[PDB]
Amino acid sequence: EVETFAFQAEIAQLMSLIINTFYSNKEIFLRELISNSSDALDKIRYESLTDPSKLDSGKELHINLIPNKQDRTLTIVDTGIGMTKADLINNLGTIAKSGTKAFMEALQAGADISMIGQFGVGFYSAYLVAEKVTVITKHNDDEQYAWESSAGGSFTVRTDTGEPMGRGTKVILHLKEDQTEYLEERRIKEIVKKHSQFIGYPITLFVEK
Ligand SMILES: CN1CCN(S(=O)(=O)c2ccccc2-c2ccc3nc(N)nc(C(=O)N4Cc5ccccc5C4)c3c2)CC1
Repeated sequence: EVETFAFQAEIAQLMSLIINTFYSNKEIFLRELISNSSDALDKIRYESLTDPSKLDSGKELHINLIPNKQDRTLTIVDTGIGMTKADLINNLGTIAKSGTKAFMEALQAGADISMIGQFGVGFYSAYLVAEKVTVITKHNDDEQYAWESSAGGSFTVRTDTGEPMGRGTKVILHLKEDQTEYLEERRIKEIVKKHSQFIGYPITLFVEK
């Protein structure tokens, strides 16, 4: 049902440094997940040019940001390309490996954490604000999958037999107790305007009631 896997040692190291380093500019995680979402949105927009059948699983290309005070989650939804089980288990780790090691070196050298994006590993910035990250994803040529990790060296991958999303990805951030500021409407807006005002898809913030 659920499979557990170790992260690439370097991604594990990176994650450990994200959690155990005193860094007050935690807001960067949102620019990174939106930029990832945008990248994944570009991929499907492009694949669809060659083959328009790739939008049968959803024609709209957008990012939604959903804060939820009750569950204390900030969910970043996108209708991008989404991930295969292969991407979740093998590809993502392998493609992050070199960027992770460069980032590790940059940090020891003196580089700021905000620099993580430039090494293609901005996703793991989620762990500055999240105690657990749950990613639901669905790619046209694969089933829906739930990827979950609270760091500590491992992640789990399972078929998500919940509500089907069509195509795309939800990164569900189980925010730390001290990091609920990212659930505030005015705060999400501030970060989006300041960091990623140049994303070529509509970013809708869902107002909680
Ligand atoms: C810098 N990144 C370069 C690569 N991509 S990509 O081109 O889309 C891509 C190319 C190959 C294989 C897959 C993807 C792909 C597709 C859709 C994606 N959608 C979202 N929302 N996020 C990501 C993402 O980067 N991560 C990182 C990560 C790490 C652990 C667990 C989960 C995740 C999710 C996505 C990645 C995203 C931008």
